[PDB]
Amino acid sequence: YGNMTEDHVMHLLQNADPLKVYPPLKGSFPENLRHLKNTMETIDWKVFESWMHHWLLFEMSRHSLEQKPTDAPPK
Amino acid sequence: YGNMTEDHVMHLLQNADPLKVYPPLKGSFPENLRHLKNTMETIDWKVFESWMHHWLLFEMSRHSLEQKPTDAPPK
Amino acid sequence: YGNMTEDHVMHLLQNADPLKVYPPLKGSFPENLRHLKNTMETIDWKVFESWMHHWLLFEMSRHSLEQKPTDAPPK
Repeated sequence: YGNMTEDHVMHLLQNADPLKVYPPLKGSFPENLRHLKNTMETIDWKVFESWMHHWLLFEMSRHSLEQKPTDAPPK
Repeated sequence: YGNMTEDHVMHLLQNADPLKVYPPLKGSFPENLRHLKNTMETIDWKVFESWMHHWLLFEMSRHSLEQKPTDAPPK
Repeated sequence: YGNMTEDHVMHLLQNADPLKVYPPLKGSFPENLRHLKNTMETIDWKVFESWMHHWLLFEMSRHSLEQKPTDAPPK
């Protein structure tokens, strides 16, 4: 679905909750994450980290592509 | 990984919890979201909104592609 | 953004929290999920399932592509 969704998802969050913020993470993703962490609510970061962790598992669990080979035959 | 995952993720949610639902969001994404919100548990929506917010940060923080230029030289 | 993000997101989780783990879900996604579930904290799984459920809604709500046709005319 490409993008054009964060502004539509952000707005869906900017109207459902007046406390939803998305600070400009202009740094890099590891800065943008530590910034959201060092900036957003530590607890929203707690949850965001868990969101990234779930995001991580999911992608890992659903990474059927990357699969190491093994031993087909017995000997 | 394309799609073919929501039915496999939905099933992973339809078996782990008998209270997991995914109402037909036939409207548009902003209707589908307000529907999940106006339909799903406000608290599941609270969490979903936070999920969209985390989903949003992540994508924003990890959006190394979109980067505004600046001033390389001092003068 | 392709991938090269789970290791950067995992690290963002491996430094923010010393209890963040991502067990090798070498099985399939439905095994990797039931493994994270049967392995990770049931409560982290509770949240991960909710993360997959939110991940699911979002993708479904934002699936403007898949749209069944209807009746344009009245008769």
